[PDB]
Amino acid sequence: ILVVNIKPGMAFNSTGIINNSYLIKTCMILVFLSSIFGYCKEISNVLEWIIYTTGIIFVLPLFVEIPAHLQWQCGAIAVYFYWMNFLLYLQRFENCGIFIVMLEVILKTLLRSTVVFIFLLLAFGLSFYILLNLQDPFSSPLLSIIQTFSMMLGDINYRESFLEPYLRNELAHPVLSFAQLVSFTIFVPIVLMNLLIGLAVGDIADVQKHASLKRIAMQVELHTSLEKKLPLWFLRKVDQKSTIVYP
Amino acid sequence: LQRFENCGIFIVMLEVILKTLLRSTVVFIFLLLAFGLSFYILLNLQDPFSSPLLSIIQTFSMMLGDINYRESFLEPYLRNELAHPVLSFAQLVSFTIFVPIVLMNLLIGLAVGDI
Ligand SMILES: COc1ccc(OC)c(NC(=O)c2nnn(Cc3ccc(Br)cc3F)c2N)c1
Ligand SMILES: COc1ccc(OC)c(NC(=O)c2nnn(Cc3ccc(Br)cc3F)c2N)c1
Repeated sequence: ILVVNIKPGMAFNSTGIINNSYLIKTCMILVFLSSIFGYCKEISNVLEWIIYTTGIIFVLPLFVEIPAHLQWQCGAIAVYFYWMNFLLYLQRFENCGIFIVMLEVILKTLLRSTVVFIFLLLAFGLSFYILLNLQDPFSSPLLSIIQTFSMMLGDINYRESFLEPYLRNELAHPVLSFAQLVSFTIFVPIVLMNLLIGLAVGDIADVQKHASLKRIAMQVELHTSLEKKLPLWFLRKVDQKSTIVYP
Repeated sequence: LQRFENCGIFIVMLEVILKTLLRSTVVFIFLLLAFGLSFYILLNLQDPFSSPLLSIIQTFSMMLGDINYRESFLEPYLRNELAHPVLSFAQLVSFTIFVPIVLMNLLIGLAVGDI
């Protein structure tokens, strides 16, 4: 609410938006209380530290004036992680938890895999930094590595960065540059991406092998962790020994 | 067409994969809302992200791997028009790892598995 009712990058206070006062004051108070409650109640454990520590600084103006850049740099981080870490609450519903298990299993697999394939992209990134140096997408080695990482999705920019330069004699190394473009297209948009589809299809088919057990295992582990934590008199008040159904 | 011998199985497969994506969408609407509200801050002064609903549609269109990288990150950066330059690029690699690569391959995983 405190995002979508304020233009990003404008400073704000309870006293208003610098060019909704009750809304802004109450949403800031709720975020500040939710942050301090968070610290009291305190990768799941890491995300909660990021949200509370950063969610303070987005709402810090109510007490200490902070540059509008920090107010909304912290806000960009906090708002992102608030919704990402909401997925870890959705694991506690039967119709959501299996998808979020599949999403964590494929993420872990890609994060284990990318220690190898950073060097695969570093080779092409340092290579196109030489071959294409006089072009803005590749002006610097880090920009060239990001450009190569963007090309993994199959958007090569082939007409804008090879052929249009070549038909103007702007490519310093013309035959070597095309020869590297065909071999990049083979290794990265085809071979690496199909290896990640191969892993992802293989591993999700193994989660789906017991998914129907895994739902119920997650439910019993949820309920039993609550049954360990709730007070014994409450379980005795709440737990009837039998129930009727009327189909 | 479901009542013809040589059509009905494809429409049964269309039904199974559509239901599977719709059951998954309740979880992944919050995955795109994270990036959509994030890029609404990081790239607010660009027309694709002028409003939070436009930024969520833009992120949804980016799932197909058309990131608009030169048009919305690099060409602005080489003119100093990015308010948060380091944080904005760092979120662009993260979006690609979590949405065009992971989320789309998770759907190919489900789709292959069900057919
Ligand atoms: C593990 O590494 C392996 C494994 C199997 C391999 O062979 C298929 C290779 N070789 C190549 O990838 C390669 N061979 N030729 N080219 C063309 C070329 C190279 C440098 C420049 Br600059 C411009 C060019 F046109 C390549 N990209 C490497
Ligand atoms: C379920 O949620 C999970 C599960 C596993 C996770 O990590 C392995 C995470 N973490 C991230 O996605 C993340 N961590 N760092 N960054 C970089 C970054 C963040 C915000 C901004 Br704004 C700019 C940035 F560069 C991310 N995108 C969340």
